[PDB]
Amino acid sequence: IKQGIREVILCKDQDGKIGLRLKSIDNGIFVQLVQANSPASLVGLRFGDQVLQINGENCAGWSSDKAHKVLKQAFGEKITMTIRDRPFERTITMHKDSTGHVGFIFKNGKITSIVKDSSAARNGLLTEHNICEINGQNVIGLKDSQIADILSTSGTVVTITIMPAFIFEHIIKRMAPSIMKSLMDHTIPEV
Ligand SMILES: CN(C)C(=O)Cn1cccn1
Repeated sequence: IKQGIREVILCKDQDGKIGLRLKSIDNGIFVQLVQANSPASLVGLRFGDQVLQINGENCAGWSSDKAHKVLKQAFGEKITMTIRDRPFERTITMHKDSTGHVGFIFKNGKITSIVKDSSAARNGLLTEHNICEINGQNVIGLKDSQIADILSTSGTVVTITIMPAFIFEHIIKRMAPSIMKSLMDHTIPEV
């Protein structure tokens, strides 16, 4: 979560796709989903990102349907976006015990309990929060077992990006879980 407003240059793929769905929240526009192997994924758009501008047009107060339209109407040699990095999210760092726990319970992405004397307790992890990312990798739409697998398989250090469930549930609505599971980019970023 960066306290900054970066700029990205997109470029439509061969099919006129950039691999993005946007959702209106509280009179801004925010990334609802990012397709793997897309211009959006390569330029490093993330779920949760705020789109402040598109081609120097402010997005204040747009509907979703309009932001999608805007993206169609555009000469895709170069589309230029202004992005505030995941405004609604925060990142916690944790360390595992000898027994390879960080110390919480979660369900459907949502942390539901913190365990006394855990690193999760020491670090102030909160319940009623949807897990968005682990060590920089989006996990949204995965199943809990797979998130466990990423956590079980992560180093001694774990890093989680969380979002308040109320806000999370309001972003993902109007989107069917299988799309989230199949299409939402869940890859380590390329370099
Ligand atoms: C932005 N929306 C809802 C649409 O563009 C729908 N559409 C119909 C034909 C081409 N696009």
